[PDB]
Amino acid sequence: ALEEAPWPPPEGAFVGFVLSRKEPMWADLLALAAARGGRVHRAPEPYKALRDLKEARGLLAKDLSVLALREGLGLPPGDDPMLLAYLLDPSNTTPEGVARRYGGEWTEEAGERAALSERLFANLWGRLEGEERLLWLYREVERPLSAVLAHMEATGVRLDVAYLRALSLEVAEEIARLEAEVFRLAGHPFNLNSRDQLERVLFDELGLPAIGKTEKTGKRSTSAAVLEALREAHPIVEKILQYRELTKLKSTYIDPLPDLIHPRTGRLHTRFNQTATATGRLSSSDPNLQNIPVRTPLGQRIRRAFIAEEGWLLVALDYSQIELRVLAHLSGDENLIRVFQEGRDIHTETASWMFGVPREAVDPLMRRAAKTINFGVLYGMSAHRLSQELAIPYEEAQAFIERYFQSFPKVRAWIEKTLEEGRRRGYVETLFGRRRYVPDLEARVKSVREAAERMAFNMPVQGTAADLMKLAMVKLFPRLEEMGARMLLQVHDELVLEAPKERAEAVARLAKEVMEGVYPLAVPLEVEVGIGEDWLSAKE
DNA sequence: GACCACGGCCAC
DNA sequence: AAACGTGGCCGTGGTC
Ligand SMILES: Nc1nc2c(ncn2[C@H]2C[C@H](O)[C@@H](COP(=O)(O)NP(=O)(O)OP(=O)(O)O)O2)c(=O)[nH]1
Ligand SMILES: [Mg+2]
Ligand SMILES: [Mg+2]
Ligand SMILES: [Mn+2]
Ligand SMILES: [Mn+2]
Repeated sequence: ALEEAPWPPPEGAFVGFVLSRKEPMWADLLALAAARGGRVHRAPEPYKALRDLKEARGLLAKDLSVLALREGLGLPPGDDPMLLAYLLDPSNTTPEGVARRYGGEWTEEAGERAALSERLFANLWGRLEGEERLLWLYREVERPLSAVLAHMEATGVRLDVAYLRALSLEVAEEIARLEAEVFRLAGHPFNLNSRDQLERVLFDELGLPAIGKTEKTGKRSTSAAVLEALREAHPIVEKILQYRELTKLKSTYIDPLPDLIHPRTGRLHTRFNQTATATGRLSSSDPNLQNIPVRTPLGQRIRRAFIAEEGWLLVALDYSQIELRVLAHLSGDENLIRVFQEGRDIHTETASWMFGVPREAVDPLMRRAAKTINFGVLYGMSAHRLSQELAIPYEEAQAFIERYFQSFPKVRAWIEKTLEEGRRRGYVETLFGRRRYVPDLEARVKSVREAAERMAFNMPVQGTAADLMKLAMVKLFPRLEEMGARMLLQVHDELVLEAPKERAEAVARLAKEVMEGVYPLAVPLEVEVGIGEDWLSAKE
């Protein structure tokens, strides 16, 4: 089809490339090609050939930009059909699916990938004609954001390896104590990591009551929520829960992360996936640095391992009560607007009530648990579940849900308005017009339809918060480059920056103002900021 | 070795 | 587990 032409391609050509593995910071570049003008250009040696491109345009452009940055090359990502497709329909998450849907096949050959990129861009650009709000999201948020994310991925974050190595040995001994006690109490050994074997021990051998079932297979559940209901029914349960806490943290964070330090940077590199969620959030993988522990004492020790370069400090910025502020703007509830114009904190107020203590007496943990309650109730938690979570009667949980919504009466009205337009249109949208298609709003099975409803009216709130965070990153990044600071991590409504010590205070003030003023709403956005040598100390 | 489904659980 | 939502990683179990 396309005519074979010699490398290098003309400027503006679409790129195709093949990696030895999905992670750009770790991949060998196996092949590189470009397409334009009815021609395909295949690079004889892909690494040297990278130097000839001025921009990465095509499928997965950010990934190639990250690998280019790793090699010390300034190759910014530009147009990417994945971003066009993701804005049309966020279920467009993979190149295999986007190709099949919009006019090609995702193969394992760079030249074909280049040609595909060119063809898909033409077609998806056609599909977005007249979709001015989606085009605004593309031009003003997603396309420039991909350059920011590429820099973040290639920079990475420093980890106190030696500290985590020592911690692993300590936690191993504590796990053995717990495992040995569980085996003694069971009367025999078994694989405590096997929920099938544990199910048999707890409910058949020890005759404990089984209060819940698993979704797909209908086994008697051994989840923490079920075990919590049995803490006093048998001493083994407590040991199991402690075993699970420690093995989760050791197997997921303590042991794996030190092995992922990159040999050239000496740092840890995540991937920020831009077309991965139904709501417009980013995701993080390989490793996921958006679920680093924070709750328990051991979790906090793990978070302390994330440190600044010597002579630098971390700056952590996190939006206050962000989805409740977004809800206030979307719904227009005067009571909820007044809450934020008055400086009130709904998480602290729920915590004080939950634990029966003055606001002053609430600590960050109790507040973070009240946060779960406030959003749980908002997005549809049942009184049955709430009464279990809070250890109160069904009747008192029922009453809490009623007063919650009676306090902000326009919220329920906004919920039902959102679902009505989602039924008529087939999608719901954020403040900026990002869409999520929810066909099951018309489902004839109530449980399916009602699950769809909770997904559907969550998306405008969570997605607007994501749009705002993304726009803030796009605005903030060039200001940080000017000041010699780095953007390292995003955790949905939070940024972790790295700044020279002498500039950390100025960077913190600037980043806070950029984030708070990203897009004025009917309520102020407030950002909490901290500075410290480690991630835990920077969020205090 | 790989793949996947599942339960389970960490964070936002 | 349960009528909160959004993700990704773990080990197990089954399979190729
Ligand atoms: N549905 C749901 N959404 C959640 C949950 N946890 C977080 N989110 C969503 C809604 C949250 O607004 C958003 C960011 O989460 P945080 O920064 O941890 N909490 P926030 O910003 O509310 O309070 P502050 O920062 O003052 O402590 O993620 C949850 O349990 N459920
Ligand atoms: Mg210890
Ligand atoms: Mg799953
Ligand atoms: Mn927040
Ligand atoms: Mn946060």
